[PDB]
Amino acid sequence: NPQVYMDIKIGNKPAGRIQMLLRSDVVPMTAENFRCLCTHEKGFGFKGSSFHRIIPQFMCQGGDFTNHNGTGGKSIYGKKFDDENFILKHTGPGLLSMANSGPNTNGSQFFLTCDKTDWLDGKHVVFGEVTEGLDVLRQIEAQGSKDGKPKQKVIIADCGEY
Repeated sequence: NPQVYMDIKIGNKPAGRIQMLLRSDVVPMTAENFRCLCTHEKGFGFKGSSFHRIIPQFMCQGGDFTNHNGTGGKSIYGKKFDDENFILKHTGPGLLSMANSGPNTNGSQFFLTCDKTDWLDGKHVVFGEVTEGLDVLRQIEAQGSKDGKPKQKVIIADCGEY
C-alpha cells in the first residue's frame, strides 16, 4: 500500500509532516490518484496548495489546487471518477476521504477527518489513514472555524511518496 507525506506550513511557520497510508488494496483507483497528486508525477498536484475549508471537531479539507475554494481540482484520470466502493467507514479522526459533489464526482479534493464522522458513510469514499503526524493534523484543525474559514492559511509546503 503506498505511504505518502505532506509537510504543512501554517501562516509563516512550519508545523511538521503528516504521513499517510493509502489503501490501494481496497480502493486502488482512488489511492493511485492521491498518490500521484502527492508526487506530481503526472505534471500537477498538491504542492503549494491549501486546506481551504477547516471545521473544528469535523474535518480539514484541501486538494483544490486549481481554484483554492472548493470549486476546482482535477483527478489524474482526465475527468472526475466514480466512487470505487464504500467499504472503509468514517470511524474516527485521522482518515482520508474524498470530497465530492454527489455520486461519482471524485476529483483531487479530499479531507482529513477530525472525529468519527459516520453520517458521511456511503456518501464519501474513504481511502487512507494518518500513520504519523496526527498532532500536525490537530494544528491544522486549530485554524478552523464553524463556517470553515481558515484563521491562518495552511499550506502543503512539500509532499511526496516514500
